[PDB]
Amino acid sequence: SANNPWTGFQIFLSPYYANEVAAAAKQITDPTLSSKAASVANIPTFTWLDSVAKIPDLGTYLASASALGKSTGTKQLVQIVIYDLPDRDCAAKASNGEFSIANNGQANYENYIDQIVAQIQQFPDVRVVAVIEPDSLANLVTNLNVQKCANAKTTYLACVNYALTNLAKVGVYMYMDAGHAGWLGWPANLSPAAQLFTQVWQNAGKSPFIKGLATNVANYNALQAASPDPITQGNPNYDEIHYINALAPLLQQAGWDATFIVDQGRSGVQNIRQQWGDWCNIKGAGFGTRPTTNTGSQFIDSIVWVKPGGESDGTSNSSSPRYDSTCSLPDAAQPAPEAGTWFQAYFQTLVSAANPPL
Repeated sequence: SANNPWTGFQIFLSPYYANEVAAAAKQITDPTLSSKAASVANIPTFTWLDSVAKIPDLGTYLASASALGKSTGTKQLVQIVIYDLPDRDCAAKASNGEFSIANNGQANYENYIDQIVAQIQQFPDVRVVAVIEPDSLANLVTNLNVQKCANAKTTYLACVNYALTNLAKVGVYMYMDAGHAGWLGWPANLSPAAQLFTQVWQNAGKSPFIKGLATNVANYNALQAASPDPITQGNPNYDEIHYINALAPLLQQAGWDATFIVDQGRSGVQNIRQQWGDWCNIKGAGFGTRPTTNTGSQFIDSIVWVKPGGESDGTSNSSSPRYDSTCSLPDAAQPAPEAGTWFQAYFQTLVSAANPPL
């Protein structure tokens, strides 16, 4: 579209990932690989606001970005993920996240949004791009048979609506999570998905700040694959470009000329999964195409790195209360530490297998 949120802005680089990366690179013994690993701290990633405890980090990043822009003659852009729904990840094995529907979850979530808005309101010279709630609305397309998802449906919709409505008031550019080609890109899921996303967009007032959708977040699909990965058999939309090319016109017809961002942070290596739904710490993943607005598609504003490669997707320890058996599958790297915590061996392979090379 005319207004690509990234054009003319410098992306604030996460100091946490830079340090996570910095601490990781000092442990890599081969000096050539260690220096490549260190350079990952210069690659922009999204900051996950996965709990209220992360909100003060958001405030510091906004203030730091504001000062850095003045120091360098640039306009700065901070990239965040809104990821704290009550009864989060309703179709996953085991619960996670600080809020529950049964304990004031929606109200607690709206206070979480209010705290985020109150930070963003203080720093109007910094642009913010937010991915809205990975692993949420897509469950309301295909997983309404999962009782936790059926019981969460009204809460997910109300909470996402509150986030969109209130972040728009402070000018945040938003992309709702929309799964990936192997989730919502199946031709038969496209229209139900479009109908859901359009209803959500309508309920939040069709704000121009609701730019569109984010795909492949925390996943591994190609943006454009020369040959279909065998996991995709049966789905003509075998990569993210096919999915997006199919979904976008349905949104346009509703009056929403939606644009997209696509995670490629762990997409450098294709054909590494037994089944398409295997999502946890997939072994042999490599860093993929670096973030860029040179996307090759009318519909795609940016290739992005949303999930920060090197942070675990979940523990492989079946004794943890947070254990999801997906993280013990044959194509999952093991042993793996708790979600969001650093998985050093996985990071080193992401570096070694990066494609394009680092």
